[PDB]
Amino acid sequence: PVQHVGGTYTHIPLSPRTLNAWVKLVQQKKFGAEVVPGFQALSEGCTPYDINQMLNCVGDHQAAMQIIREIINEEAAEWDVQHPIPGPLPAGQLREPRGSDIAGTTSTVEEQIQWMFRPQNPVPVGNIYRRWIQIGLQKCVRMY
Amino acid sequence: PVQHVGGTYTHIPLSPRTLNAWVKLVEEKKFGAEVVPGFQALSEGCTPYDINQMLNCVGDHQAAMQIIREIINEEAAEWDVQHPIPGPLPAGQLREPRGSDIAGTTSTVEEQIQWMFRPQNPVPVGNIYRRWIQIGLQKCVRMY
Repeated sequence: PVQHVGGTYTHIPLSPRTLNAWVKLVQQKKFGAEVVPGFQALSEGCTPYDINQMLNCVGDHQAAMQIIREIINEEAAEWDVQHPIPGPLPAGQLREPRGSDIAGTTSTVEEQIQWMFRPQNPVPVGNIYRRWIQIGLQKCVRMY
Repeated sequence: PVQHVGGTYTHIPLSPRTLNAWVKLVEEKKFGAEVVPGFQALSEGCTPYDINQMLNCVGDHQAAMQIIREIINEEAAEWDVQHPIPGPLPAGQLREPRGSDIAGTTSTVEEQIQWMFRPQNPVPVGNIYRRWIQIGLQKCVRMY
């Protein structure tokens, strides 16, 4: 998640108990329907980096992880079609997020927070990524 | 929770993150099944005092709270039947916990910690209470 202290936005990790509640859903509910609402709830306010921490326990269940990854790739690819880069990037300027930046594969949590909380035209990359994961989890539920 | 720093166990509250995650979990579907494993993880290592904070954070769900209260009262009464007293308790000495002590009604957090961590027959009052709350939450899930 993101804290706002000295007028600055910075990362704060999911508490161990919060992450452990997710981990316990994932291990206990074998990708039954409530993984969906559980993810929604527990991913509230998350950055992509945080979501990627939540997906660490999902990597223990490759069947599910494969399903989810395929959906992430699809959604990232469509994002990029819908957001063509006009370029080139001005010196020193943070790029607009690509699909892989939203997924947190190519971005730092500091970049993520900048997109989320910058003063002009923020991009809610955590919430966009959470939608992608929800699509994937819904598919896991219908395929397990 | 409880911390142990140089020979003294003391209370540390659940983080605001953790408590807010619990709230989100409860309200995603309004006591969807996900609350049961989630509560287990979120309340790990808690005192009754901490569990009561969790409950007060969802106290606007009065229907659920009444269902949980009835179960607490049942379990507390059966705990008291199962533990007739008998002492002797010296004037310098913490009583053995009763049902209302386990529930955090008639006990302070310092008393709870004393029972949980004393070396002479500790009583895991937090875990006992957690068991009661689980029964109540399972009932909430079915009755909502």
